Amino acid sequence: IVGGYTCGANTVPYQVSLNSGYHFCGGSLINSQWVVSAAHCYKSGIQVRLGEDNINVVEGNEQFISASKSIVHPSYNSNTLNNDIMLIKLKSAASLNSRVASISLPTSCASAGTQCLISGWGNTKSSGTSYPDVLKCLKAPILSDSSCKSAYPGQITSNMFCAGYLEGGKDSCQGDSGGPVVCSGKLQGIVSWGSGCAQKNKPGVYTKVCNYVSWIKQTIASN
Ligand SMILES: N=C(N)c1ccc(/C=N/OCC(=O)O)cc1
Ligand SMILES: [Ca+2]
Repeated sequence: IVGGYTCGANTVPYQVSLNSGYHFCGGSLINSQWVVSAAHCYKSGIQVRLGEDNINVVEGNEQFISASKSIVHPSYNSNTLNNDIMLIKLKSAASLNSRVASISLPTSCASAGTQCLISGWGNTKSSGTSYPDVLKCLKAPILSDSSCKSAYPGQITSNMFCAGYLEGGKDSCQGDSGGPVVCSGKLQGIVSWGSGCAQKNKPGVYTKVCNYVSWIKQTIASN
């Protein structure tokens, strides 16, 4: 997260870190057994880490649970990033508390102009590289679909939305991938892609979760 703020320990209790020997993506806990992340975060041997603040220090509230299965969206296209969403099932249910909690799926899509909360342990520099220890957060508005398409001509599908600041300076970044965009208390987006981070006229592009609720519900009902 570039140009954001320190969230505060366990104030984003649905935020997870995906670990394969090292943190590589974020994710969102949607119930005691399932995490929503980006399909471009897929790999084998994922361990899901819940209740994290400092990802490099065991502070006492963590739950580390191995993934038993990963399900990439059947129409995920890794070239265009269309349908950039995947479900990860935990091999055992998380214990839900104040520091580890699920986030609701939306019943309707979010509105242009709505301020959402984007979070992660990704790069904090728009140029250069610096990774934070503690979870970072950013308040950013959903952009109009026409400004989104204008920013990325030929690349924005109905399964994507832009959020952020056209002036630059504030954005999600590498390492935030797969993490939550929460608007009005619902998981509305997943950190997906962008041209660099916090660049002028290049806002963040996010998977439009409201399009996938049926698939999510069907998939979790059968796996
Ligand atoms: N909002 C952005 N500008 C943005 C969003 C997501 C990414 C993700 N890159 O994937 C590689 C990785 O995470 O290691 C980059 C930039
Ligand atoms: Ca920790």
